[PDB]
Amino acid sequence: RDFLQLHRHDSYAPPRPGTLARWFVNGAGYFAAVADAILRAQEEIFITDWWLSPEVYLKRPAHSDDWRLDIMLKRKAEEGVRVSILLFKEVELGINSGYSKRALMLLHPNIKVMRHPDQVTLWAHHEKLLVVDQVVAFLGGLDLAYGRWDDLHYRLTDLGDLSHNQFFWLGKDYSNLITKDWVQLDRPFEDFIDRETTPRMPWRDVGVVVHGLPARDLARHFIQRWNFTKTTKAKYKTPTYPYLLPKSTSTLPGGQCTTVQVLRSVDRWSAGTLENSILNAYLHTIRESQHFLYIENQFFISCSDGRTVLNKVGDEIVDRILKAHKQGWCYRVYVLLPLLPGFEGDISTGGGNSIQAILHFTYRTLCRGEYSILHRLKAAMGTAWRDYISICGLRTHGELGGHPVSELIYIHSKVLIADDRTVIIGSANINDRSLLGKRDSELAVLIEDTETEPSLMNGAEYQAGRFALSLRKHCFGVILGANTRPDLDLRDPICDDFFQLWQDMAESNANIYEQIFRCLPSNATRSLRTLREYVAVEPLATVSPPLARSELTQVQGHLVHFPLKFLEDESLLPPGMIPLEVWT
Ligand SMILES: C[C@@H](CN1CCC2(CC1)C(=O)NCN2c1cccc(F)c1)NC(=O)c1ccc(Br)cc1
Repeated sequence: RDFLQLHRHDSYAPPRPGTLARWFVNGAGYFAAVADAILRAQEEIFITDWWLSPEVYLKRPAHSDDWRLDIMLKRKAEEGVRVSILLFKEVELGINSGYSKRALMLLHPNIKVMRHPDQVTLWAHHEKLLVVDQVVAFLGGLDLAYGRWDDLHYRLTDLGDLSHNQFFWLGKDYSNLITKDWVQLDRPFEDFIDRETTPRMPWRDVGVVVHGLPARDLARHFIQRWNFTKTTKAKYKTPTYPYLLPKSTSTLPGGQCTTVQVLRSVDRWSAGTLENSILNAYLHTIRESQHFLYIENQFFISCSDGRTVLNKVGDEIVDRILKAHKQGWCYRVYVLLPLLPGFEGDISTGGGNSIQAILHFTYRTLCRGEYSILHRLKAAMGTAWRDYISICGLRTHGELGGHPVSELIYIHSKVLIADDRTVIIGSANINDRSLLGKRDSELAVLIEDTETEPSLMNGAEYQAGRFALSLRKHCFGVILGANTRPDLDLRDPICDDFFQLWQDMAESNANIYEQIFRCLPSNATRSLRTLREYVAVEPLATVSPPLARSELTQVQGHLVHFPLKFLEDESLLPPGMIPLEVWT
């Protein structure tokens, strides 16, 4: 179909039936498939990134320069492939887009990088994209950047010429984002945290590859941004940055046949035009969902008040739950969030003001004030709200220094699954910054199944979609620990037995982690003053590692309940002249 008019959900691109699409959970498979695709490139590679680490290794463990992103692009450029890269130009964050740019363009003249914007603004280019020959396109939450590679093992430690290398995360790739922010990125092979005393923060994310027509659509977005960016400053207007043009006619890993629609958030400042089709697709999927929602997102800032927060995603969730309760439907909403925002902050002091600002708007959405999801649900249905929504996070544990250590798994995914039939995957967080269009630029794909699998839904036979069911089962299996308990029935995602098991695990795990590590966040610290005395106590993990180790044997999976009462007696907003909407 055409691009002369707008389409479903007011998107620039129509839905593409018969699209091969494959989802990825965690960075390990995404970066491997990116590496394989780069190797087979014949003409063009398009890349957009919020952050691009040139020296990141795409396959692990590294034994040579092969599979290192910069080396792979240099090799393809030497065969005549044109690499075009759109990088976010941060306000000197410490991501050093200048080093990424200078390093990539030093490699070969066939690699061209533009940065945007030049003008001062609060907003960023957030989309993550890699397109090969305008026929294969990767998108999702994963930047080609440090800290993103991980796998189901979610290793907390990495203790062991690279021919005999055993580290999975070399140098700057080994990090704990909450402990300390990245420094000295022009020294990629230098550690910046103590590998022997400070555990990794595991990184969880979701990506996707699409083939055919939706890859053309994503390439067309890149081309518009590329040619628009050309007009943004004199240096880029010169012929050394060629105009790009989309392929039009006659449009490989292992994907699933689905209907895929590309979606994006863009504005005048970020592109030629206004669009917020990710938001529209989010709302419509919630409105039309019939059985359950699974939401895994880095942020959860919503519930409009007309002033500070504007998007209506939370309101749609509330309306669906209120309707399910009114009609007597079995309906479940699963919300998976990172236990703490991804900023550098000593949580034992209370967290930085960035952490506190996000928590304010997160808790305003979840359970605090007249607009919160739980307050409107509680008002209508009392304690029955627990039958309809579950808010959880992830945590794991390991061993370091001869005693157990624990850290949350950072949920960076931006995925929604509905009814085991529909999936949204992209870069768009659930907040005003990602969804309004006017602010950050974002990408997403709407994936609707056309092929089905026999499954269950509240005890009844149910034809689930192949792409959506496999993703949801893979998420559920890793999160709840299905490897260790092969008796788990993950066919039915909404029946009482399974929903109870989900909540029971969340409560059981959260209690053990709190008993062993006294980890934050926690329901046991309702104010900063009780927080100050609470952290002055040495946890059992270090008091008696053997006793700690024994009790940790009862943890199943990584699922922990998201503590809704952490610091609930504090205002949490910082005082001051900064607009509050920087964080929303
Ligand atoms: C989890 C992350 C943080 N999130 C990034 C993505 C974030 C929100 C914050 C988003 O979700 N949208 C826009 N945005 C953002 C961020 C910073 C400036 C800006 F202008 C926009 N930490 C790291 O990966 C990270 C990497 C390098 C450095 Br140094 C610092 C952090």
